[PDB]
Amino acid sequence: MNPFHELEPGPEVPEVVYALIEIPKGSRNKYELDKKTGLLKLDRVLYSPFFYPVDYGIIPQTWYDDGDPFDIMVIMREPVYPLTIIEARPIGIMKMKDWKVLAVPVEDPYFNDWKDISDVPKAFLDEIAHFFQRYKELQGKTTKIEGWGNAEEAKREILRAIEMYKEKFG
Amino acid sequence: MNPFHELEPGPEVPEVVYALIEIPKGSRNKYELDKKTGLLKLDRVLYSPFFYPVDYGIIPQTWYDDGDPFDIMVIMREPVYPLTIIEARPIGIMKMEDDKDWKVLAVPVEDPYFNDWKDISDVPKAFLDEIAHFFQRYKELQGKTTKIEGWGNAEEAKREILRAIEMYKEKFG
Amino acid sequence: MNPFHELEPGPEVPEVVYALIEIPKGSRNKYELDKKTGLLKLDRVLYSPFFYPVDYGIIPQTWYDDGDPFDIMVIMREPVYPLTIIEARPIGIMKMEDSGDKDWKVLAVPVEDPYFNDWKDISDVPKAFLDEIAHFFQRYKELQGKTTKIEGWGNAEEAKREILRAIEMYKEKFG
Amino acid sequence: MNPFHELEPGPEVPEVVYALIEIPKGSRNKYELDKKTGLLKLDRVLYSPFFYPVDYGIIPQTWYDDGDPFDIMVIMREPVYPLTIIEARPIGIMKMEDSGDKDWKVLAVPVEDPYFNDWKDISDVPKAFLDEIAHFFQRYKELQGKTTKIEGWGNAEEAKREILRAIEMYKEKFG
Amino acid sequence: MNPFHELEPGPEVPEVVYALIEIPKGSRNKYELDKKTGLLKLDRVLYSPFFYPVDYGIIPQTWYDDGDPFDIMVIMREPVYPLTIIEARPIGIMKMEDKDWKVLAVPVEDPYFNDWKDISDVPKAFLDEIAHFFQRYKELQGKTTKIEGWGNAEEAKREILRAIEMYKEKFG
Amino acid sequence: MNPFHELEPGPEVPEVVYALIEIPKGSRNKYELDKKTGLLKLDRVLYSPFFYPVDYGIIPQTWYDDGDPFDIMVIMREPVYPLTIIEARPIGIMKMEDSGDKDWKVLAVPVEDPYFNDWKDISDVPKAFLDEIAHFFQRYKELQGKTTKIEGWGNAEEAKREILRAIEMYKEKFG
Ligand SMILES: [N+]
Repeated sequence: MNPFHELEPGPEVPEVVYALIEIPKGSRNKYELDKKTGLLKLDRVLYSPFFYPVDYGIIPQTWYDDGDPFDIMVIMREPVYPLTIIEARPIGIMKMKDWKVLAVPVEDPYFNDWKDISDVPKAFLDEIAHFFQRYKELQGKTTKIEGWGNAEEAKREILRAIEMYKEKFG
Repeated sequence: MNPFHELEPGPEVPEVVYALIEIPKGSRNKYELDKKTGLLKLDRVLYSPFFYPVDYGIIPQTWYDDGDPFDIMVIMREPVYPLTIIEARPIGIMKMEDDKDWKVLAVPVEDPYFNDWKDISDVPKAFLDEIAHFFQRYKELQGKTTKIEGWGNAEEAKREILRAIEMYKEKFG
Repeated sequence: MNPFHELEPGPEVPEVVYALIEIPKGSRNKYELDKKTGLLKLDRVLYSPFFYPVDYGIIPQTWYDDGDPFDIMVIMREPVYPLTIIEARPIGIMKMEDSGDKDWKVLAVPVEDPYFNDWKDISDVPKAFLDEIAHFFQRYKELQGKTTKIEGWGNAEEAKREILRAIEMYKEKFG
Repeated sequence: MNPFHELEPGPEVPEVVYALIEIPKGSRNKYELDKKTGLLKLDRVLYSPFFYPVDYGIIPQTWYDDGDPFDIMVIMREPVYPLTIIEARPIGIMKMEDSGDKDWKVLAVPVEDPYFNDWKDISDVPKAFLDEIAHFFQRYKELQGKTTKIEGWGNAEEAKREILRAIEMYKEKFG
Repeated sequence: MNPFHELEPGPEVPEVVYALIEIPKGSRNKYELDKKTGLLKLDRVLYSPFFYPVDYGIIPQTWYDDGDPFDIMVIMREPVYPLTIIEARPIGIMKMEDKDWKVLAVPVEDPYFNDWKDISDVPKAFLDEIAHFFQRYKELQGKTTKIEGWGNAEEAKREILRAIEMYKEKFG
Repeated sequence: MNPFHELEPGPEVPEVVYALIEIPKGSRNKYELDKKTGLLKLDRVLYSPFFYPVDYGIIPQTWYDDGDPFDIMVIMREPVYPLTIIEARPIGIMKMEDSGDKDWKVLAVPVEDPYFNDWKDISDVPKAFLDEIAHFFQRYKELQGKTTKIEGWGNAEEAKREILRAIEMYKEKFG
């Protein structure tokens, strides 16, 4: 089974979710999942020499307004491998509806005091937004980053996404 | 299920195939699949300080004249992880013979760096030489010897892929 | 199926076992398997700047005193990826109790790296290397308030007996 | 001695120049040389998660129209270490003007990597790779508020002429 | 000339100092400088599988109580290469014993750290990890080190100025 | 000053020598020193996908064959950076010819990595590792049409004898 379907959204939803990582921090290769099997698949090589600034993936058993799993960005000191599960605490949301959750690992004590969007250095939020603003520029795509929402908003959206998945897939 | 059996050979065969990568470029560890489970498995550590010059794996649902999956070499700038699927355009074929053990050479469809690589003449000669030399010498300390009987072009590679897709059906179908 | 349950303990047990690697040498991230799915999972980031000194994982279809799969440490020159199977020759065993639980761990070498062809017993390992591995286990959870006791190292015969015992514990637990 | 002053511009200028590399391909840290000593120095950490797409450095004993050493970008498969000299064949030139000054940069390949033996002019480079390099320079300082315009790429002949100009400009300035 | 002797202590001491890095974050090899030449030298391979948690080096033209240059620890996201100079803002000081204290600093030119100005800006677990590294990394060599705690940015800056003065006394 | 000329051969020659490392284990880029400045320089990219199996460099103030520095190979677990000095204990010597000239190379271990404390002679090295090093030298220039011949390995006593000869020749010939 594709792990997107097999894994639960999290152990204490929405305060703690599972993040199924597709793309380790530092990658220029953009990975996704094969729909039928759930094997890792190369979506594309980014057209610019940019790298993912976060460990990037999806929350299992979620679906969202834009017709795809709900994306999640986990701040990790040492990247994980693709297809690794991280227990993640949502701390905010990037408003790109194609919004993406920002989260920290529960089990890295470095981040113990990161509980809301105000705990993240502004330069780091700017770097993440800039990456999503420009990484597909050479593919003729544009995106506006509207801004960042707080942890409460992120959690509300996670609950919506958990419900949408149950509705679409049963 | 073992992904070698579960995945299709490609989305537009033989122009575009799936390469199931087993070994990232730069690895001295030689990985294969466990037959029953499809888990990555260490076949061996190469006996010499050589590394794979390409991302290396197999085309799903293929079987080749030599009684193994058909091997494919994908030229990647940044290596992928083992068990990653790459949509790949065949551009040629290495005529390795230990005895028909030929291997497809391909480029990723979705790396625009390679957009104009469509045939064997598009590859730098020194790079074809480096790949051939690797396969010529990497098992020398294991007492194996192999001959590289040249490179074939994209048309030849594509024909061989279709033959291997049919071989698999004959064997497992 | 979780590969811990699906994969046999090894091709020629206990002389050659399968090591199902969870943590590559050089990682500070400590990985484990999700019970239901067998996906790789982050257990924790180590609280100190230590890295795993060996490729670390479990022997499939084993269980041990501490209520977990039997752990195995494979000495690899180039680390493997998580969820890679290595055919491993046991050469010794680290006798360690964690919070009062027997939590011994097999030490092994890859059968198919000729560098290790003459490593067959615990006496073939450099003393400083055994010391470094023991020290890692002695101190890696110190900042989590744990204290671990390292008893010493057993030989290849002792390791192999424990592997067979653990294969049997698994059958009792899950059979 | 600062190697930027001590080394010659090249062994056969402008056909073959020395590239003194400051920044390996793959770095997000932007390095420069300390003026007095010639040690490597961190200029900045790029404000965006971008990495240098080329091995990046300077041609010794050059000075360019923007009042700096003339920059050179060497296409390398495996990155070198900072302060490594590469014998480099110029193949083209990136026409950049940033913050309002003419800050063009040579594009070159290593003479001694046979992979690049048939790269001799700008037409030999994949278009997407030229695009990626230009986009990096167009956007890597966006979060610092810096204006940039990439006018396009010149050919090997143009690059070589500019190198000779820069060699002479250094003489004209430093003696 | 050995860069320890050749470089100045910093461009705006003690607010901004130069850190001459010897050991990148992530190294298990412990490097130092050859005294005569200033070439990087392997001091030892750490006896345990620990890696440096910070980019580690010295402040040029300093000397300290224990008869050595004043050590500095710089928090980088991406490690630098040995013999790289970093312009560094001191934010605190690890107290370790003769006094063998070590400055904790952040790079001026990484905006990630713009709001790191004092020891209270550092995650507690990160301070704990650095202290634990120094407490235990020589344990297999028979050494013990008590970590006495962490001082603040003001304390760190005073010690930097004291060390610049001690160098002048030692070397002229 | 070029460190090859400035540094001494070692602190207790020939029992402990200095190895000035040019090429870290794992490199496919072959580095050398610029004669005039002593800066690291790319000699070539190896024509085959092979990497140096050891940390490779030279013993300072030695004169071998045609007046070249004596080469030394240091076995390191974690590679060092180019231009790093390692205190090294010679344990053997690789006897080989390159383009028809004797071009023997010392094999050594780091004094200050306790992993290697009991490595003191050529018999202490796994046979497969000696074979891997020899094979690298046998084949790494094959695509350059270069002819190398590998003769075998000498022991620590022989290695030390050859180091001292090269130290003495430098005393006679340099300058
Ligand atoms: N094979």
